[PDB]
Amino acid sequence: NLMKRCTRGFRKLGKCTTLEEEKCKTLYPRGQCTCSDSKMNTHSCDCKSC
Repeated sequence: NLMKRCTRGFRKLGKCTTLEEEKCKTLYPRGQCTCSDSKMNTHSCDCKSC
């Protein structure tokens, strides 16, 4: 278990943008993966606590 594929090096954009949530979904077949952002214009995935 553990270690999935959270982000492909942190490179998503558009405040939890669709293309971002899609990046994590279409590319990563996880159950705990999705769109994750802090408070900027760029964010990434969080399928794995990284």
